[PDB]
Amino acid sequence: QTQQLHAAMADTFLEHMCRLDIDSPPITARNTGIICTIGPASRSVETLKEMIKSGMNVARLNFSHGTHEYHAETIKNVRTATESFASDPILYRPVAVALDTKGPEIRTGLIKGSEVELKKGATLKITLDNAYMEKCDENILWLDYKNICKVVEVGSKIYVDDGLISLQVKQKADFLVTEVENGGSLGSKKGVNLPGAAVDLPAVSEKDIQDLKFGVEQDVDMVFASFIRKASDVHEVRKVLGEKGKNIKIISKIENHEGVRRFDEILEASDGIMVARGDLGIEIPAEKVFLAQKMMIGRCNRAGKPVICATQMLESMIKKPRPTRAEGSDVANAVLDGADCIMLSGETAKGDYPLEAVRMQHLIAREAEAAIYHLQLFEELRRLASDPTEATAVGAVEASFKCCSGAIIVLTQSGRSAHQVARYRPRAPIIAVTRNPQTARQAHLYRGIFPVLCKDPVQAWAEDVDLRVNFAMNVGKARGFFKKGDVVIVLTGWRPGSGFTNTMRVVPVP
Amino acid sequence: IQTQQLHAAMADTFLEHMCRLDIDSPPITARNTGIICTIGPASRSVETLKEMIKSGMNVARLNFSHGTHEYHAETIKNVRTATESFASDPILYRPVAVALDTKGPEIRTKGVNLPAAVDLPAVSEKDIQDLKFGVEQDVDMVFASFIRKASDVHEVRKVLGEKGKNIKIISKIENHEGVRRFDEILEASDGIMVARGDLGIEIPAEKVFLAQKMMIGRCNRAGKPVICATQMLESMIKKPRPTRAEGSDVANAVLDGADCIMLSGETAKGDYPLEAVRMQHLIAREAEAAIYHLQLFEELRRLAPITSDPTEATAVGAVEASFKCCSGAIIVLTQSGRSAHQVARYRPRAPIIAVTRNPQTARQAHLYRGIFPVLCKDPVQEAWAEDVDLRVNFAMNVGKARGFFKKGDVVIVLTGGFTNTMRVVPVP
Amino acid sequence: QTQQLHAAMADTFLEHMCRLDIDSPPITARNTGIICTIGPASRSVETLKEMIKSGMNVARLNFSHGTHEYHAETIKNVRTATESFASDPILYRPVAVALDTKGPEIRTGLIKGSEVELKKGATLKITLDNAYMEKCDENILWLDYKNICKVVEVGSKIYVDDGLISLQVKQKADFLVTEVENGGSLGSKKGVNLPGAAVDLPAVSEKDIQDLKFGVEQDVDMVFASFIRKASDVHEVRKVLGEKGKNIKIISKIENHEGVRRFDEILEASDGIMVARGDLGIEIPAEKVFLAQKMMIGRCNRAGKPVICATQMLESMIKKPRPTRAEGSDVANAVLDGADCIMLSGETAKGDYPLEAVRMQHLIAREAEAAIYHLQLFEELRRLASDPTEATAVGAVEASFKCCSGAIIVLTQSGRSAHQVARYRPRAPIIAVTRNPQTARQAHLYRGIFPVLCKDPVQAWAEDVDLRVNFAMNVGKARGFFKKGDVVIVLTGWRPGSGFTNTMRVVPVP
Amino acid sequence: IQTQQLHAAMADTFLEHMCRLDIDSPPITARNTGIICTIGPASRSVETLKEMIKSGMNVARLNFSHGTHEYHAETIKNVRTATESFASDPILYRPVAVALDTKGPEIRTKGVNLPAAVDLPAVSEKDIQDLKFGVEQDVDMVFASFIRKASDVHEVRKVLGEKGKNIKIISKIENHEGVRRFDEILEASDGIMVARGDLGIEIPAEKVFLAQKMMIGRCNRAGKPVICATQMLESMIKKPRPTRAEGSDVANAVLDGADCIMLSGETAKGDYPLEAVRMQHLIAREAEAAIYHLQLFEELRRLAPITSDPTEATAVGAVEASFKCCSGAIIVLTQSGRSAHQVARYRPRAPIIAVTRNPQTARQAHLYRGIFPVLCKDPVQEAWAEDVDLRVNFAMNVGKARGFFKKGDVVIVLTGGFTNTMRVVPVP
Ligand SMILES: O=C([O-])C(=O)[O-]
Ligand SMILES: O=C([O-])C(=O)[O-]
Ligand SMILES: O=C([O-])C(=O)[O-]
Ligand SMILES: O=C([O-])C(=O)[O-]
Ligand SMILES: [Cl-]
Ligand SMILES: [Cl-]
Ligand SMILES: [K+]
Ligand SMILES: [K+]
Ligand SMILES: [Mg+2]
Ligand SMILES: [Mg+2]
Ligand SMILES: [Mg+2]
Ligand SMILES: [Mg+2]
Repeated sequence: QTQQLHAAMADTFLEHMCRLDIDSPPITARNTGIICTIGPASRSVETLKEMIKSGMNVARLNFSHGTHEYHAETIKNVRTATESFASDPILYRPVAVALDTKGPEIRTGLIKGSEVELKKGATLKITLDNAYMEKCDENILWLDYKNICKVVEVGSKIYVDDGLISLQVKQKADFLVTEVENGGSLGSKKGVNLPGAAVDLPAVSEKDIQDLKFGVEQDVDMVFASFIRKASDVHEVRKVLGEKGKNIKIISKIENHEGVRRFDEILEASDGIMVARGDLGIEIPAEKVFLAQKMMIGRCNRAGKPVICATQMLESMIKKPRPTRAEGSDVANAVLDGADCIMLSGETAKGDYPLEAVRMQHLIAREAEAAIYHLQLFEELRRLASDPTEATAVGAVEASFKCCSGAIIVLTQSGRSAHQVARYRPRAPIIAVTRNPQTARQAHLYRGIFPVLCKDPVQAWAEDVDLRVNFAMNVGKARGFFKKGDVVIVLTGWRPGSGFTNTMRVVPVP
Repeated sequence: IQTQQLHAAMADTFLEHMCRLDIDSPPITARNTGIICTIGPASRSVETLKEMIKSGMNVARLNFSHGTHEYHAETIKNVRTATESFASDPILYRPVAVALDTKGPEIRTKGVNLPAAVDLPAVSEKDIQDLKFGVEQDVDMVFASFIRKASDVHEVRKVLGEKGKNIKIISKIENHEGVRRFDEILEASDGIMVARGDLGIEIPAEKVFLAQKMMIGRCNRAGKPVICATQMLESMIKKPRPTRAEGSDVANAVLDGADCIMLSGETAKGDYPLEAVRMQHLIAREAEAAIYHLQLFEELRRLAPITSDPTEATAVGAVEASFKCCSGAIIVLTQSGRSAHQVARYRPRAPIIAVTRNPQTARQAHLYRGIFPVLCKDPVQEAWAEDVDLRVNFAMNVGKARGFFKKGDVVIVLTGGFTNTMRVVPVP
Repeated sequence: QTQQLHAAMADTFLEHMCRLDIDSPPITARNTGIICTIGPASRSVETLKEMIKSGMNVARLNFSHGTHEYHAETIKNVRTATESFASDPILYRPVAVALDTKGPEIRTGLIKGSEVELKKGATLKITLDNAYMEKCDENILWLDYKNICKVVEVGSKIYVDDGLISLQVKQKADFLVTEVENGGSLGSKKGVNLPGAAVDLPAVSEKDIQDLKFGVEQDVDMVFASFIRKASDVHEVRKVLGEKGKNIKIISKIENHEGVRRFDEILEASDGIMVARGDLGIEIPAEKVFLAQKMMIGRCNRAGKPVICATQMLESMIKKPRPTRAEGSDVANAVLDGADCIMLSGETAKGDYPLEAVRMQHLIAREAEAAIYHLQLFEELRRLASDPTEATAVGAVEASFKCCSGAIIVLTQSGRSAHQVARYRPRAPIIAVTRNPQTARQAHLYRGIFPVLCKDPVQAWAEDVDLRVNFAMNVGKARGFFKKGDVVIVLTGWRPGSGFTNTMRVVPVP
Repeated sequence: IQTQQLHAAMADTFLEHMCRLDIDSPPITARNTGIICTIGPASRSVETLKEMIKSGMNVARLNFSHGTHEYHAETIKNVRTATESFASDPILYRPVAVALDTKGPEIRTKGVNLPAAVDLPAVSEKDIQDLKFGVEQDVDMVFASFIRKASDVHEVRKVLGEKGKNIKIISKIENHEGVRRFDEILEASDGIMVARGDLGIEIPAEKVFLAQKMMIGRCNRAGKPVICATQMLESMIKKPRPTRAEGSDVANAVLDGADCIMLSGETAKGDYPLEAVRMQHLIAREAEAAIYHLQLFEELRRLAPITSDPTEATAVGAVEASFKCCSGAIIVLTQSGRSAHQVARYRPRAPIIAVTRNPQTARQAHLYRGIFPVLCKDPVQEAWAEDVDLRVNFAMNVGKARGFFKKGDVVIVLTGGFTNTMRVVPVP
């Protein structure tokens, strides 16, 4: 039988796992969103067309590097590739654009162009003298945190390049003499972490302000805000986006100890969360990252807010055409944890197999979605959760289970009722029909929402509803979600475009 | 405190649910469990039957183990005179069903039980006579005595013929073979009576509660009506109050999941028929508020088969929504009753207002817990959408007049085989 | 299969009931204690021998009626009957003696000996003039509550004879003029209830003091204290029993609204609870009694303290040789609720079939014990519940399930470790071996404890333990609990007679 | 805060359990999951093997897909030299097991996978040679490559003979047929390796986690050891820290229920063998504290078959008691290991100190999660009761010296096939 349906009927979680079947094929519809960092390997229009075909739902632009002119061209190519499919509204896939801020990063300078291997036990002077900012080598290392001497002490550890090189402070005015603990090849402009230090860089720098206002002008759908430590950090990003930017979603990136400790107030202020595991796993012990990941996904699921699992998910795929077994496991387990979206960074921005990495997240996510123990998840989501709109949504999810429906079709202007359905994690895909292009793009933050953009003019109320529902039916049939004779759940508002989404039909597919 | 045992309803375990049951938490919801009253010399007058209806009678049982066709036809006539005396206000009118209880294979001198493989026929030549008479008297339902096997049911069914094809067949289980072959009997029947009088002589009396709970559970799982019957308030044949065991029996039958509870000698020949009806009404209402819906609905939901029926999925979705928003009712437009039946098997706390123009559907709906049938007599409007909303406003008026809900409260409305549309709406 | 074992394995309570099987026979051991009120129908030595044979575990003496001389003779006969079996310690069944107080009862006087039918709508004067205390009839009714006029008002209802006759106060100094609501035949010395009135009789009257001190002198095992309203009532009974009576168990009878409202403080002060449904169902609406019963049994189960379901359980059996179907249901449901004991009053004290009533409670209780959904009960008792002694007990209950043991054998001086095991409601009987005769009698308050009194002298520690365990083995084999080749759980203290009951063996039966 | 994730352990649902996981709740209990390290050029020296043991190595895997019998015998010799360098303090001595991993039916040029019904034999003539050599080298366990069917296991078993009858046979599942026939393979085997390298080439890589979780679950339910293997920390072959996916994989294998986790190239040939061992140790300890025992033990308890084995009932009773009193250890005297194995399958939080005089039992106990084997070398005392308590005091000394518990703490002691006696005692 398909869909891991045999495992779905188990009465304990242990027997659920015992019943998982590699010969039970999944449905077609892949529910977990796939966010791809764009860069030199993926930014041509022709490659972006294949990215979209392969599964990309959100294009991430990392403003830690690059110029506004460069990112504007990348965004233009994303939209050219996306709109090349706009001819057929039945098959068109909305693609969202995300701006990922630099935030309070610390980076080294450029290595002398005349790369450097740091030898364990060797000495290294860190300098703040900008005279060396492009002459870094094995003896003098410039970095850009001007206040570093005030927050580090003798004994402190300084981590460089994804925490792979470690230094220990031995002498501390405008310099630090360090000893090399774990060495390696030092490159240019590498990230620096000071775990346990009270780094006093601003949450929103002058550059961040410029990048955020640029994002408003470029009509980005969401911001991934780096190094959020507290609710007031989020409010500062909110203020910069301002009223013109009021509909841009703010995803707070949790990647240091304070952001974990203050997670609840951050989540309350944010539209969603990134588990930003790269920095997180340097700021806190690497063996604790999985606790923070499962905490955050759980609390986001409890709150009904989007959560993204990010970073090194398919890392080896930067150089290889197939992932390691731990990478296959990591993607599957993030989906089983409850992540709304999964992300690729260097695998799509700069590696040799960007399309293969997207395709692999698609395949793994689909298999893992079938393996979800919906009986326990749905029961716990219901018990831990009312107004009429919530009741209609949970009623639609139960009806979809009762008839193993091919889809839950939701007519929505802002996405809210589609979000409410997604919160209970139905097995069936949620086809969200909207006339709002921004709603269609932003919907990808939510597990299981397949947004479709209706271009037809407003009809004649009852005919206009029937138009959009029949649109969703054509979408579902064309994409292989269901066929004539299947059953679908349809959700609508009381009238017009009401937020009082209170109407459910159970409809055979003609 | 909180009314309706909602403190206990929110408990996370069944044990904590019990510990929170509160004698000072008043019931609020209307009474859901049907009350079947055997009519006899003590209750067959028109004036008494009016008070029986006012006190809570939903079904009149006529026991064809005694009496004459003419005596029972006069009783039926008086039942319908009393019932129709309220027909002038359709908002308040309560349909009342008529049940024919067969004689079946009795051994009499007077009754003799051989607890033995008795080969008397389930359906005698007399039995077919009374069954054909019930068809002529337009009864809503047959309680068939001493059913032993599915072919016994099929006989009663085929005997009732084409003209009685809509009459509900309730098999009475009251011997050991009926218990052994219960599954095939249930599949063949429209419902079951746990006929505890004979059952407790045919099998050891200490085993009756096992058979009762087994049968109620299996009927609940199948979504078919089950009646708990016999000696539930026996001491009230002579006394104006029941014993503590009798109060407990009625409450536990409701907690078990019985769709209906029944009175026999207590109403047919006893000295306090009206008090017996009123006591079953009071206990049922208290016990219904005590039901641990959090577990019951989840188990019924879990064990529901996956199907493609849109009405079935709508029903379970509607009951789910009714718990999450504490709706004042589930309003269901239904011709045959089937879609309201599908809602009732998932056991909502909220009352099910079933709007029908079919009088037999309205009477037969009393077999199902929580269904409050209302008989719409307005002509069928020309535009369907207008005829739909006429019937919905009727239900809205019924619920406000009977105190089920008030203007502004949230209710759930099910319309169209297909009953496939749910709207969660404030009461206008 | 036996023991409702098929129903035991169900994964939902609904399927558990669906699987209950009238052709699945129970084990032999009946766990629920059976308390029998002794009176003219059951007080001869020869009848008491048959009471014990039929299942009686506790003899209840109701001090609402009778003289000390009369009750002393009854207690003597109980002990003669009980000790007639002392010849064989393997088969001897300890029998407890309970004293049930009169408490703050209100009763009418004696009807004229020259019984009275009260006519609905007829007038009735209640008098306090003792001149009429033995001349009651259809016009003048004496009763013994001297302060009644101060606590009842015009409109009040007065209930007589098990609440079956009701009167309404129409005129109120030392008299009350009433109207007959529900009439009936009025007899002598009938109980009177004033629901909603603030009856101001003492919790412990001068007569109660005399009866309680008499109970100490007669070495009764427990007191059933009538009309307990609050913890301080219980303390007053405690004070009267005093230090000589300190080991007598106080069972508070809950039978009015205040006792229900103040149940937690009463339970904390008491050794156990009676659900005294006769008065309770007159003091509060009869349709609410089942709520109070299930509340109290649940909270006693949660607390691990004995709870008794009492009154009218087999009422028709006073005159008939078989019970009604509602009576069969009531006994079964009290066991399924969790009652440690069930009780008979008029059925054994004065009816025509005392032995048949005992035998029927035995048969029903055994069937209902097999029908318990142990999977849910055990899980809820564990989750809602540690020191070493508790851990060893819950460990012994789980081991008994794992091997479907024939018994849990517990060596105990005061009963405590046997009580702790009983709290988790094992299926297997608990054979409690004691050398303390009072412990052996009092153990019957606890579901599933089969007390056996060891008469052998102390041995030589390890040999003395082995002696008492082999005693329990002989008991179990002789009574049909288990056979050679079965498995039993054995519980002992660390040494000697330690309360630190911390040792468990799993033992095949030789 | 509270240590050991006890805040999350007390959650009433799995979702709330996850939401309470706390990076600031330090682990306290010793590390339960066994760590299997493939030995090769990077780790085969005596000095390196000493550090591998200190860092957490419990099992040395020798891969007979490469190398010579003489090269592997020298590695074994160095393993035993490093292990026995700690033998002077039996209180602290850690037994270290030796595993032989067969070549099996490989296609090489270098490996070739035909994802095809390949008819190469599971046990070649070479394979029987290496297996007989393992018997001569006194290995504790065999990891048999490319097991396809139960008769493959039976061959390895029968080949090992009478003299190798005590060697544990771990079937490696790494092709589609082994997954299809898993049930018969498990029944025939002493345990399972989830051999993900080949498995993820033989079946689609996106399906490996299904097979992994299926196999771990079924092994847990059977109480037989299961190993998660291959590429768990692959990037540490060249780097001193793992990737975030690698940290997650190790944690999730432990949360899944794996008895052991394993390192291959990371320790056999990589640049950071010791760091890889230390990282598996750190992650396993953190993940073990995160296990939701409230659900896991109840499900294992529920699915345990009813049997008459006194040791089985004692084991489940002991684990139950260990949760209820938060014991510092479960101390088990065992000759064969079987009674400690029976305790470990119910997954106590508390460590299992298994006291044995049998050296092979002590080494083989590392296949089972939570078993801390301690090798008693005192002579067998004359009075049994004295010899018992000698071994119990040994375990008491071990636990105090290793920081498992301290004087006054409560522990659970299991003695005697029968291990049928439980005592819940304070540590002396
Ligand atoms: O910023 C990030 O994406 C990270 O550190 O994982
Ligand atoms: O026929 C009946 O109703 C019975 O026997 O209970
Ligand atoms: O006192 C009693 O036993 C009663 O009222 O139930
Ligand atoms: O043999 C192995 O260990 C594998 O393929 O993973
Ligand atoms: Cl439709
Ligand atoms: Cl023994
Ligand atoms: K009649
Ligand atoms: K080697
Ligand atoms: Mg970062
Ligand atoms: Mg009958
Ligand atoms: Mg009383
Ligand atoms: Mg391999």
